Amino acid sequence: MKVSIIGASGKVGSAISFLLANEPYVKELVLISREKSIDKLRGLREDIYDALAGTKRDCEINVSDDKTLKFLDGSDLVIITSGVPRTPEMSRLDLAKVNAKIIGNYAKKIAEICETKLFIITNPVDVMTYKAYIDSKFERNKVFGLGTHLDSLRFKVEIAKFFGVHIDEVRTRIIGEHGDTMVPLISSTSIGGIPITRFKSFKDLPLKDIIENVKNKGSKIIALKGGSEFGPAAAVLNVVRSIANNENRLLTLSTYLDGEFGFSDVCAGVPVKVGKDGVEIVTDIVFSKEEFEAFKYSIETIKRYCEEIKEL
Amino acid sequence: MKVSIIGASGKVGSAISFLLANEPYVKELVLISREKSIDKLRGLREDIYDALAGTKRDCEINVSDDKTLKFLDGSDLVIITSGVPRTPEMSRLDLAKVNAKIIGNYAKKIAEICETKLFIITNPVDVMTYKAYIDSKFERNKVFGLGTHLDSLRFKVEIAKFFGVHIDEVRTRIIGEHGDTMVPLISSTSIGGIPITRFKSFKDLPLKDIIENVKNKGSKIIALKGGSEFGPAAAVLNVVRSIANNENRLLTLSTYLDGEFGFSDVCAGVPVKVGKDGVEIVTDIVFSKEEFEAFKYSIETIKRYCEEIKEL
Amino acid sequence: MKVSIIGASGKVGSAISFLLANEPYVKELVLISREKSIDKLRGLREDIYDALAGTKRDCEINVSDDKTLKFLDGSDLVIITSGVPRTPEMSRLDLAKVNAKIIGNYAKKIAEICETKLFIITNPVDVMTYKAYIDSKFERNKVFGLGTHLDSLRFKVEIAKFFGVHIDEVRTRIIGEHGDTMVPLISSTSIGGIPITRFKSFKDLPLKDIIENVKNKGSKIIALKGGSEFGPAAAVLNVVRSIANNENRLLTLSTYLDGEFGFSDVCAGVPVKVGKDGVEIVTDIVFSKEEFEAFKYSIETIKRYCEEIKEL
Amino acid sequence: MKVSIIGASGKVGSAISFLLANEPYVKELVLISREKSIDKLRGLREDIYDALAGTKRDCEINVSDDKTLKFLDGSDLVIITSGVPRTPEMSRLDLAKVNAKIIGNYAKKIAEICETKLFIITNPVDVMTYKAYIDSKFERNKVFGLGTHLDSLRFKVEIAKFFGVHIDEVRTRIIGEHGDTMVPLISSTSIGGIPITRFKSFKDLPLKDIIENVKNKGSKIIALKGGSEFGPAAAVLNVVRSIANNENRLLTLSTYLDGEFGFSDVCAGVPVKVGKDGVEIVTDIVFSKEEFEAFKYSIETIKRYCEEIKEL
Ligand SMILES: NC(=O)C1=CN([C@@H]2O[C@H](COP(=O)(O)OP(=O)(O)OC[C@H]3O[C@@H](n4cnc5c(N)ncnc54)[C@H](OP(=O)(O)O)[C@@H]3O)[C@@H](O)[C@H]2O)C=CC1
Ligand SMILES: NC(=O)C1=CN([C@@H]2O[C@H](COP(=O)(O)OP(=O)(O)OC[C@H]3O[C@@H](n4cnc5c(N)ncnc54)[C@H](OP(=O)(O)O)[C@@H]3O)[C@@H](O)[C@H]2O)C=CC1
Ligand SMILES: NC(=O)C1=CN([C@@H]2O[C@H](COP(=O)(O)OP(=O)(O)OC[C@H]3O[C@@H](n4cnc5c(N)ncnc54)[C@H](OP(=O)(O)O)[C@@H]3O)[C@@H](O)[C@H]2O)C=CC1
Ligand SMILES: NC(=O)C1=CN([C@@H]2O[C@H](COP(=O)(O)OP(=O)(O)OC[C@H]3O[C@@H](n4cnc5c(N)ncnc54)[C@H](OP(=O)(O)O)[C@@H]3O)[C@@H](O)[C@H]2O)C=CC1
Ligand SMILES: [K+]
Ligand SMILES: [K+]
Ligand SMILES: [K+]
Ligand SMILES: [K+]
Repeated sequence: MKVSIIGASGKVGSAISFLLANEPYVKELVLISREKSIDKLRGLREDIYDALAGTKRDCEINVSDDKTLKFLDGSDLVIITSGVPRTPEMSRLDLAKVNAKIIGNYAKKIAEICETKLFIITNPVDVMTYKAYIDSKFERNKVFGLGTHLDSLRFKVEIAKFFGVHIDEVRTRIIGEHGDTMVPLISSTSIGGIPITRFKSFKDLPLKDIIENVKNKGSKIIALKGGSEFGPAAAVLNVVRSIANNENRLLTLSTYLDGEFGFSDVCAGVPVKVGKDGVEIVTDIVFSKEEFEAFKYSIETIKRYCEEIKEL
Repeated sequence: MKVSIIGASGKVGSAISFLLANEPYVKELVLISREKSIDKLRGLREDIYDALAGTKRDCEINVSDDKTLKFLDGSDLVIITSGVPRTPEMSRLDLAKVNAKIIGNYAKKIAEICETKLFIITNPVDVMTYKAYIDSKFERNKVFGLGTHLDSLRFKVEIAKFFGVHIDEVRTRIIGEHGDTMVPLISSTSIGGIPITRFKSFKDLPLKDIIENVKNKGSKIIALKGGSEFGPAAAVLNVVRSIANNENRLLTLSTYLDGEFGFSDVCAGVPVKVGKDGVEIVTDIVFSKEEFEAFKYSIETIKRYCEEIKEL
Repeated sequence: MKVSIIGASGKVGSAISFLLANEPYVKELVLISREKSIDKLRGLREDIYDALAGTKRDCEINVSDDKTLKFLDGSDLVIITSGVPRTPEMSRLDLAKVNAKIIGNYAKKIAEICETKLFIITNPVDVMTYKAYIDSKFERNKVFGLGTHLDSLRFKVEIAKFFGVHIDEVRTRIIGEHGDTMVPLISSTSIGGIPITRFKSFKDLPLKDIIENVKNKGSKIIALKGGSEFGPAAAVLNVVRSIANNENRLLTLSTYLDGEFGFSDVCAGVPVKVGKDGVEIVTDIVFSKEEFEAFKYSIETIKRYCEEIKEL
Repeated sequence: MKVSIIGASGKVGSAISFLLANEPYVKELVLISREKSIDKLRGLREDIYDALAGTKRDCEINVSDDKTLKFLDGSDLVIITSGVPRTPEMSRLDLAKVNAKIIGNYAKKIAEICETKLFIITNPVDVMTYKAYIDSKFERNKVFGLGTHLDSLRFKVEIAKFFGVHIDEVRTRIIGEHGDTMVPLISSTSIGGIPITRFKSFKDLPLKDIIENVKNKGSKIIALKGGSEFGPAAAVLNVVRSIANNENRLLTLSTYLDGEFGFSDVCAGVPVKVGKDGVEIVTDIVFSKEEFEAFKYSIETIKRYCEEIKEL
């Protein structure tokens, strides 16, 4: 497998670079940054090589700038983490506009070079996935974002720590926006494979507070250590593992909707099977009326931003 | 296994925390920092939990300050990365004196709490291992530093990339000081288990350039990306994997010499077996005339610092 | 960890020996057989060692007869696969009686040597677990059998292959007897973490035929290949993995009931958490009315055999 | 990766099928046998599926007879373990003739269907590799046998157990015939990367006895348990892991010589790099006078048999 990472000079991109280089199937990794940051990438490469010597793994790493995009051609996957730091004097809309310009430029250049799969991490992840889709002119299954996957994993942590179980014993799914209008699917939450509603202690779960913790966790980590790096990198690792061996894992990822669930012209976190050819939306799942109404509200929340940045 | 990490607020300590929390046998992790950095640790913990949800692993993580050292009792291992940033005007001896005070204080406090193993990463690593040994009053096999292990892994990288082979195909051992007096053991360098001196292409290896590259790599990464992160953490992971399952791996780690090789009252990188009870020096290995001379010189170099910081 | 395997001369026992010797935490493995088969075990040991050389793993393997039980003392776990072939003229009760003698003899000898955990594979597995419990006099959480775990995994396979999903995507739980009275828990079946009943395609699943397949799979593999070996060995590996790192995985294993679900004096497959100290029955799960009724019937069926062998 | 196994109904082929199906990169496995043994393969398939459910792995397994060779087309690799048991009345030449007919027939049928790599396990492994190469008309880098690799691994075990070290700490290389004329490369024997001749304890190594044990291990395992299973399967696994991720591991495998080391028209165990495109002989290695004389003798020994079976 061949993976390029645009934004490897940041903390998230660097953690992703390290984790993916360590995967046995990742034979070639391409780190891409602005010209001024090339040296950072050169440091990262060396660091990662040292790390591989310790983990008994191997990889060949190339470095290029974000204009020529050399070595990008032929990539099975391009992960984009490039994004501006949102200053306190900015709105969600300001961040959306600026990062939309960045993501659209990169998507157009990538589409000019080759056909590949785009994995968007830049926030607002749903809106940036939408921008990447429209500007790349790729097939919609080839463009997806981390979206609510991270949220699901954080929710998992909460559940696992409240019930005092191994974190991997918990599975959960969150659909909709990677934001305050996210819709956790309690019906799709389980421990040891058993639905969480089948537990008598389920009544003791402070679900409302837990969901608020999930919605706030990104801001919390920003305030405490300056932002997440390992969490999102490992979520990306999980998705990439599904892609590399064509596992078709049922996850929640942001992708473009062309009629599914009665919605169109919007990117949102939905149930998807992730495999070598990208993302297939799973419509075979049945939602409760409450969950579907919250999902509708979330999609309509995303669409305002998408409309605002579509043609930038 | 229970591991405490004093200095997890730094980049090396953070990466070590992430990697070790991911190990299935590390069930308890204690992150320790100065009081003002507690919030950083609180971010790290959350981040790591998120990452574990992505890697299908699990851990219980606690946070404490570097004065109370709460939760440290019971640790099978204590890794110390705490250290002062070396300013441009500081010599190695100035750094040694400052960090020797820090390391000795931590060692005294830990020895007051319990008996455990100490894994010193703070530089100059040989001298800090010495200080930890003498201040802790622990058994010598219980006190060791990364030493020349990281140098050996970096040498592995250089060789593998020169000959174009998988990094894990190369094995090499470097003994002596983690510094300019390090002694590469070409007699114990191999590719595919084959001594490197049995390859006709060995004559083509620019050995002097490669060794200089290894000696200067820390500074190079400092200048390129701000300092090493993943390399050191993965080297620590390799050592800890040998410890957890009592593999008695033959590595080069810094530890106190009490007669081996005709030296005493010094810490230096030597071939050791790494197991659940610590490091055991391997004196059964035979060095070339030249390699033993170089190792003697390096030992003297290290002792000149150890004598200056012993009683601080 | 230290594991003894009584019955390693058979195919299931040999596969279990190979898989467990490869686990990094399994540092000592004791192979035990009747005297006449000691040579077989010797061969097995050599074979396994060669295999470890290929897998880059390690283990120390000892051999001993089933009378001295040398090297067994100190074992964290003892797995028993010794059993007689069921001939066409044998009733299920005839098999239970003949194998109860074997299991009870071994259990009494083991309890005379030391206290340990007993993992019973010999069929009829529920009845043999009961016999092991009464003859060892061990605490009930220390004695368990594979029970409906294998059936569970087989059910998983069926579902996955019908829906064309990765096998690890499916989770299911089967309780009751390891036999025709087993009770599949559709309320605890899921694909990608989503309850299977929330898929619109669930109506297409031929559940009755699949359950008959699971019930008959043992005999089918007997008729095709001469008996299962890899399936049960891997199921045992899954259980041991939960034990070794105290994961408390929620599985279905057979263990003695002392009041749970309104039953006592019987061993049956039930939800359990699997840890370093054995199995803890989980009563916090709520089955459907029909499922609990069928579970009651199955426990009665099992108890009828347990009463016949309690005094044998 | 797609792998076919001709001979999966035997014990070595069944163990290989289990191990390879468990590998994440092996998405499709084809089991091939004589028509009469097809049911056995069906059994094997079900068994392996059950095992995958326990290991959290996945695979698509197909079954076919050895005449139509259905599903074989498109295989990246075809492993041949088909061979008749050596009865006490047959000499090595008799066995070679019979198995040469089997191997040549299979090689021609495979080449008739598609181009692929052939991995020969059938004994005499060097002679059967020679026969497969000549009858398939494939490029020589695409045809290789396990050869002395297994021997090397067995030697590893011996060395490790003598020095009381973890098995993975030892590396060794044996070249020449998979038989009594094998040539151990003591220079290429190491512990922790340290050449074995640089240990003072090397004087105590009963080297000749260990070599005789290695030469006789196959017969010993046959006499004790009826033949090797897991050892050869794991050796195959190691090679296949090199192939699948193009690691180009430096191993000793049997392959056709066309001038390397001064020999031609023979298959023998030689140092090779094993990758996605097959084996590349490493002529860069230099042997001592004694090593080369032993290797030349072994080559002549093999050539006799090869000439006897070339036209069968
Ligand atoms: N989906 C999710 O759950 C998550 C989303 N994110 C998002 O990912 C992005 C990256 O986060 P993080 O790695 O922590 O951020 P950093 O600030 O550490 O890194 C930012 C990256 O973006 C690049 N960049 C910044 N401005 C520009 C620009 N104008 N043009 C091109 N490249 C630019 C930087 O390059 P340079 O070095 O030259 O400045 C660097 O590669 C953010 O938008 C963040 O919100 C992060 C975490 C989780
Ligand atoms: N042995 C080897 O091969 C290697 C050695 N190292 C050494 O590891 C150490 C850590 O490096 P790195 O993580 O990059 O450094 P960082 O600056 O990123 O982190 C330094 C750490 O030390 C703490 N610290 C700083 N000043 C003091 C002080 N006065 N008393 C106590 N603790 C203090 C910091 O706490 P706070 O956040 O509160 O400031 C933080 O936890 C250094 O000594 C470095 O040279 C690194 C790599 C390889
Ligand atoms: N729980 C489950 O889902 C499964 C249960 N099983 C059960 O596991 C057991 C082993 O199966 P399998 O490995 O295929 O059987 P094998 O016939 O291959 O091996 C039988 C084992 O039992 C020993 N044994 C046989 N007779 C006696 C006796 N009279 N006294 C003592 N030991 C004896 C054999 O020793 P020796 O070599 O000396 O004959 C050998 O170790 C059976 O009871 C089987 O039904 C198996 C698979 C699945
Ligand atoms: N290179 C090495 O280091 C090693 C080599 N080997 C070799 O591997 C081979 C297999 O050994 P093992 O698995 O233990 O043997 P088994 O007897 O267990 O299996 C034999 C296999 O060969 C098939 N077979 C036998 N006779 C014929 C025939 N006339 N035509 C076609 N297929 C036939 C069998 O098919 P069926 O079921 O229809 O009879 C079955 O698939 C042997 O040649 C053995 O010497 C083994 C171990 C190590
Ligand atoms: K890699
Ligand atoms: K852990
Ligand atoms: K082991
Ligand atoms: K597979």
